[PDB]
Formats: sequence, structure tokens, C-alpha cells
Amino acid sequence: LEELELDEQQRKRLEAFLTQKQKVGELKDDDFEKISELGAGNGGVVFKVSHKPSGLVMARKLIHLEIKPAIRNQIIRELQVLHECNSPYIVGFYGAFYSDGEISICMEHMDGGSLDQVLKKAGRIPEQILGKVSIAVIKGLTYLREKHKIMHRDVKPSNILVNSRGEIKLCDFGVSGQLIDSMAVGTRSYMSPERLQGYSVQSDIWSMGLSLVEMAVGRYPIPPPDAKELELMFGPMAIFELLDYIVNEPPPKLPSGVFSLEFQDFVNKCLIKNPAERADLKQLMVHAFIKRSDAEEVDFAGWLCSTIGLN
Ligand SMILES: CC(=O)N[C@H]1CC[C@H](Oc2cc(-c3ccncc3Cl)cc3[nH]nc(C)c23)CC1
Ligand SMILES: [Ca+2]
Ligand SMILES: [Ca+2]
Ligand SMILES: [Ca+2]
Repeated sequence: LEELELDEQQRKRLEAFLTQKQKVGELKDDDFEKISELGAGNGGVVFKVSHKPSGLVMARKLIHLEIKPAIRNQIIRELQVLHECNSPYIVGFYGAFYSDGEISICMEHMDGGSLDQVLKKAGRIPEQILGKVSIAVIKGLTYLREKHKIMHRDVKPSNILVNSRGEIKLCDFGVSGQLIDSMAVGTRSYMSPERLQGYSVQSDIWSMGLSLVEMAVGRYPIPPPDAKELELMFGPMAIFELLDYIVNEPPPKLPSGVFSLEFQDFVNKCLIKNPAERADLKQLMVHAFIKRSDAEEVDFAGWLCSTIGLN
């Protein structure tokens, strides 16, 4: 597929990552010194750590799990598939190990944090920036589907990471069933209405469209905002009530007058409740909003650094 091709810069960065990764070796707990806490999420705290032997800076997620030694070795073996997932739109993976009652997952460090964290800083994210985000998520989901036959299963702003180089990558896509089972939990407020009713990449496309709306307006779009909140933005529901709303009510949408019709049509085709009518990855890759965004020269790194205060 032409959408899986890489630039010369993307190919250079991918080779540089694998070249530095070959120098690492087997990860052990005592080889890490904590630098700072990057944040909490999905049953474990993520630390910015330094791998003392190699000197690299990594993100280390520690998941406290008390399981028999066999159960742990299965999770570690199932996470080894991440070594083969190499793409400019997938967060780089270093290794996983068990130590002192905690599963560690060491990955590439993204100094921009997640888009959940960026959204809290920005308030809302502009459409041109979200065009670059849409392109990366589509290509990331396409890479996982095409080269590995893998669904993400948990697309949301907190699982989309960015950095000061202008890169946008996905992470935390389901690869180990024994890890999800042993942790039984994550939010279901981004799941498609068909998954909430009892499973395809179409579900991930719903989650992308839902995440794009939240970042565009600056709030989780369900329940829909009233006209008073709109005039304050552009000029409580329990979780079980929220999931019932997703299944039994029409999908959310962008407000009129403030976003282009191509952007509105893009999220509309992502949020069609019928997965058969909902657009797939091939159709979205050639949507008018995506083709327009790909030709737009947007300085994402410059916008990101000034928005969150990186300097
Ligand atoms: C609500 C909210 O936004 N929570 C934040 C909390 C910090 C977290 O930060 C990372 C997490 C992971 C990661 C994800 C899955 N499994 C293993 C790991 Cl290591 C890799 C990372 N690389 N670089 C960074 C900065 C980073 C992102 C989500
Ligand atoms: Ca330790
Ligand atoms: Ca130790
Ligand atoms: Ca998860």
C-alpha cells in the first residue's frame, strides 16, 4: 500500500532507533534510575527513566500484578511481538520484564506527552493540527492491520503520543491477552456502539472520530453540549448512563460555522453507528479532509512546543 511508504527522513529515524536498540540488550530492573514521573494511566504509573548502561532515556510503565511465575513469563513472551512493530506511527518498543511484583514495559520516550495531556494545556486543538493527527492515526491503524493483522482496540487521546520532532504515534494496542486478563479497568467511553452491544477495525475508527471531536471542542462530546456551552467555547452522567447513551442515541458531531465542512464530513463518516456504513481505513485515507491535510504544510512541532511550553 502506498500509504505505508516512508519518507527519507522517516526511514533514517527508523534505522537510527533500531541501531540504538541493538546496543541495549536484556533489560533488568537495577539498570534503571528514575528521572521524573510522566503520568499515570491504565493500571500503572509511567516514569521517565534512564537506562544507566546504555545512557538512553526511556518511558517505563510499571503494572503491579501478583501472578504465578508462569503467568508472568507468558505476558513477557506475548509482548515480544512489539519488537516487530516498527513504523513512524507506532511508539518504539524496547523490552518488558518482571521484577519485585511489577511488570515493566519500556518504550520510546515522547517528550510531548499524550494528546490527552496536550488537550488540557491547549484547551482545544486546531483543525489543521487535527488533520495531521488524523493522518498519523489512520496510517498507524493501517500498519497494524496490514503488516501484523492487529486491531488497536483502545484508541483514545491518552494513547496518542507526540514529541518535539513533530512525530505522532500510537501505543497501548492490545497484544497480550494474559496481561489484560490479569489486570481485570480501562475506560469504555470510547468504545463503539457495536462493541458495547457485544469487533473490527471499524470500532477503532469510531474511537478515532470520537477522540477527534473531543480534541476539536475541548470536552468529551457525550452528552452533547447545549447552546449555552457553545457560546462559552467558540463565542453528571454516570458511566453506565454514558454507555447507554452511546448505544441508544445519535452520534456526536462538530458544531457548525467553526469547522470546515470537509472536517465535519470526515468525523461524520467515522461516527456512523452502523459499522457497515461507517467508513473503513481505505476510504478515509482518500477522504477530502485527509487529502487536503496531507498537502497542508503545518508546523506541528512548532505549534506543540509553544502550546505546552517546551524549550
Ligand atoms: C490520561 C493520560 O494522558 N495519561 C498519560 C500518562 C503518561 C503516558 O506516557 C507514556 C506512556 C507510554 C506507555 C503506554 C503503554 N504502555 C507502556 C508505556 Cl511505557 C509510553 C510513553 N513514551 N513516552 C511517553 C511520554 C509515554 C501517556 C498517557
Ligand atoms: Ca526497581
Ligand atoms: Ca530491584
Ligand atoms: Ca488499555
